[PDB]
Amino acid sequence: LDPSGYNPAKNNYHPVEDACWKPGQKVPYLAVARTFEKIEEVSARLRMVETLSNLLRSVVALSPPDLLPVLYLSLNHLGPPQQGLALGVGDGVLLKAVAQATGRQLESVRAEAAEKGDVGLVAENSRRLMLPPPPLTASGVFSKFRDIARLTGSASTAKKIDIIKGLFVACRHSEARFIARSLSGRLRLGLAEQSVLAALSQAVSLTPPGQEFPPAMVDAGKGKTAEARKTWLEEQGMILKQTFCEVPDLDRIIPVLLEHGLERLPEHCKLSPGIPLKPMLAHPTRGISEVLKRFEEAAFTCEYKYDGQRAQIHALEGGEVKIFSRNQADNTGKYPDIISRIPKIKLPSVTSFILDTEAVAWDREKKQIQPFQVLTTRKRKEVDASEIQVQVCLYAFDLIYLNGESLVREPLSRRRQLLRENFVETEGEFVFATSLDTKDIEQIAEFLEQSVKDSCEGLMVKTLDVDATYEIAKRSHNWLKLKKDYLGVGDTLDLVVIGAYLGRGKRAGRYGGFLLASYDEDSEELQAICKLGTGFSDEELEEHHQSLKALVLPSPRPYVRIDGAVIPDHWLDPSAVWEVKCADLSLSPIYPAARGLVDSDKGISLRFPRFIRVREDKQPEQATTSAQVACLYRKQS
DNA sequence: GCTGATGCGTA
DNA sequence: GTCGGAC
DNA sequence: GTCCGACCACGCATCAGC
Repeated sequence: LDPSGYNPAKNNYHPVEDACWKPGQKVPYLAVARTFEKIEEVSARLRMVETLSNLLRSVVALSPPDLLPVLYLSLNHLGPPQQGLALGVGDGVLLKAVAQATGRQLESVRAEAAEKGDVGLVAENSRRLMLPPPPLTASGVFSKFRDIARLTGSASTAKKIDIIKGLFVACRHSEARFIARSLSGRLRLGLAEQSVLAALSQAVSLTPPGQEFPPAMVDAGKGKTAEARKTWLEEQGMILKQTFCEVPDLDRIIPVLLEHGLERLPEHCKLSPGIPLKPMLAHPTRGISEVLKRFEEAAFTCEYKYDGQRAQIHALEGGEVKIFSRNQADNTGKYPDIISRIPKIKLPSVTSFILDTEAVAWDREKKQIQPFQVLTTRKRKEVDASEIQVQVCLYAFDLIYLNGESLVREPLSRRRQLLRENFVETEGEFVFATSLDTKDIEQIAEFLEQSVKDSCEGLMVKTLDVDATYEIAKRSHNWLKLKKDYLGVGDTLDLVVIGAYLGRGKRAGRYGGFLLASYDEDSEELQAICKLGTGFSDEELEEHHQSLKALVLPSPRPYVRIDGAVIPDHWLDPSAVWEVKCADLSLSPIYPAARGLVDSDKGISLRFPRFIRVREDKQPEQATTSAQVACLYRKQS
């Protein structure tokens, strides 16, 4: 019963006979590290989910109290999202911790990190007393995380490091690697919230919980054919997934799960205001072409695409209001002005609601929307409604809860109707999305032109009646986003490659990204405008490594200016011209491209740049000019 | 008390 | 946001 | 088509080091 050889990958896995801790005992972390180890070793999701489910099966069998930590460890989360825990541990610290844990120089082990592309294997390969401290447990290592996440104030980083040295010198075998990876936030397991859910639902279904030990019922799949066992699990699979969608808070599910069992969960775990839900999202479309096929025979509506923050507004019985972002973080304290205007936006009939809206930066003096970059300069922290400098206008466009009742399983027509009926527009505080419902291949295209005129990113397009319900389990991108840059219309740039960046794991070794530049005629310089790491195939990314290998330089050219950009690992004789696409342009505090052209102190950078195509026809001389770029940014009114 | 390095969470 | 890998 | 882990600018909050 040694865990150094534990194996949930095994075949005909017996939850008890194959475990590596006697029952009731605390689950070793090495089990987890092993599980993780056997997961990282295949690449097929369907294997990975069973191998996790094996660990879970045992955990449910022997040590039920450790189920929650084990799941949180596998998610690399610290707890429910709306509590806002955060490690506050970076690569910088994590390293200091490793260096102190082993001996070497900070820049020594730092070097080992940036050319292995992963701290986890810097951690463990490095050689911690004559005594091995007693071995790490999953409950403990979880609770050492939260301990790191609670420390704050002066000299908090010291204490943070100090716990990490502990964990490390107590690590055996591969633990020091997955511990290092979790704390760096890049667990990069291969399975996420979805698969962990798949594995958990397989595990309680295979090895049902609450059994008096030893459990009579170990594999509850035995009496079934393959076809039977498979669509059985998928069924239970969808029980857990959907229920979690409505209530995505493990600390409340896992108890209930354990007591009344999986199939009865959806009657104790009701969608309720006060718990942040993951919002519904969409999918791009090439144009009003791809529209009429995905939607086919179903009336749709058309809504403005708003360049703001999605905010999801919860209203309990008894007046407590809380406001949540799309990541389920609590944003209430961030928005006191909206907590105050609540009574002015509901009919006093309304006792409880959940609203799907989009907070946009709004100018009062001129009655017009300001772009997202302005909005981002709100204070996050505990505000006082007095000192708001950047007003915000809410754009409500759906309804999930109304007076005790969940509207999830009901069509958008209905959902919009009740929203139109119980809530009240007040211009530049709270309105409905500017809309149209219509099907004409032309008047739609006229409405987009008018939206993008209004300082909006494009058009949302939502089915009114067919499939137009909200349930984000069976799908979670079920409307369509008609942009302008998804279209031949989208305005690209041709920019110059002036350096390269070494990659991180899954791209460590090869070039991970590039720093690009625009040509400034007046000073004759190349000014770095942004970095680029998105959207070349692995093969194209070596086409580049082989066509830039000749051009590596030890020093920048003198006519290249990057200001406070990240220094490339490999500077590059300036030769390669790529076609780059971006959503919008922005006023950069660190990029010199076109500085002074549009603002006394800030050049311009690209939000969300992706690489499209190389341009062999263009020399660095014919790329986009900083003059042209300044003109581009202005064209965003 | 301030500043630079950076973690985190908006896009 | 949108990407490619690998199923 | 789905899931996963990447990539990016930017600004507020936080803390070590001065």
